[PDB]
Amino acid sequence: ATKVVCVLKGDGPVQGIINFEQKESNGPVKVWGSIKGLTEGLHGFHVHEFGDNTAGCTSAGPHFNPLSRKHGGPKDEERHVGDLGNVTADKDGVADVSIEDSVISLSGDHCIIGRTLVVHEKADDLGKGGNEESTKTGNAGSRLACGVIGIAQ
Amino acid sequence: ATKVVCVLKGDGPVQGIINFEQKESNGPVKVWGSIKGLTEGLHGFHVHEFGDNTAGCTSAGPHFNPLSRKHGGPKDEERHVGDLGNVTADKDGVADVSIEDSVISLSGDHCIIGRTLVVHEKADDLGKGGNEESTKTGNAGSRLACGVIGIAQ
Ligand SMILES: O=C(NCc1ccc(Cl)cc1)c1ccccc1[SeH]
Ligand SMILES: O=C(NCc1ccc(Cl)cc1)c1ccccc1[SeH]
Ligand SMILES: [Zn+2]
Ligand SMILES: [Zn+2]
Repeated sequence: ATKVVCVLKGDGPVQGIINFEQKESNGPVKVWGSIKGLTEGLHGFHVHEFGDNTAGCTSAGPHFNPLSRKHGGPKDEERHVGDLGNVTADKDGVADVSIEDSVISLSGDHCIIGRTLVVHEKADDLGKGGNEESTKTGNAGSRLACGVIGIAQ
Repeated sequence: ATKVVCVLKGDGPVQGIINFEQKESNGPVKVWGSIKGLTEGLHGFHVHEFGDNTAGCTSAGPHFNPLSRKHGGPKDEERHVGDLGNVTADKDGVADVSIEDSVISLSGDHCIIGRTLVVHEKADDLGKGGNEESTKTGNAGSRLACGVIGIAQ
């Protein structure tokens, strides 16, 4: 098995740890962990292109998009590889993340190792917002917290 | 080139940005950048095994050691892959890092992408300290700052 981890930090109170695990080599990736300090409700959750935090979360660049597609929800055929949809924060500002995705990978063509995971300000509209922004970023707003995706023990 | 970057943060005032660049695929890696907030003098500078910051720099694990050797200076044949020797901080607590290494790589089996770079409290004795600690950590002391090594533009 391949295990990967990411610690999310940012300028505000948002922080969390997200684990990634992939049992079979080309098979699904379990993404789980906890984020705290979020406003109640949906928050966009994406792998961006660059493991670059030199200028905060901004320098992470756009959603990881090796196949040059438009932005979607994780379940869409038309999506960015990094398009992991939303996470939900409870009334206490805690999101108990648990996702399974078959498009991201921890080995081979769509490896997300050394890239950035970002949790965004607002809901990801999953590309159904009917503006240009929707098909790029899902209108998820600013980057509350991020981290480089690294090899874990 | 293949370009990689790492933002070092920790508990104290130590922080910096380190760039890694590798022009040829099996060729030398240029490591450069700046770290500030250091005490004047030598500081141990290593790639540790895990891109894991879940418990601060501690969770990064030992020096990256895929060939199971004892700790050395970068110039030694007997070294950890992650053994990059020392960086020097000037009277202002700034280290202008500039290193070239042919053992680390940004592509190939023992890639350092998604691992951790750490700058340590004291000098790395390059394994010549005559105790057990010397042949493991070079006696470089605590981890002042670290970051996950991520893909840059
Ligand atoms: O394959 C990679 N590095 C080897 C490795 C992966 C995971 C683990 Cl747990 C240990 C070792 C790698 C490097 C860079 C980008 C994507 C990938 Se996928
Ligand atoms: O090169 C690798 N995997 C894909 C990749 C290439 C280049 C870059 Cl910049 C990022 C990711 C790779 C495979 C195996 C072990 C270590 C490594 Se590093
Ligand atoms: Zn997207
Ligand atoms: Zn070492």
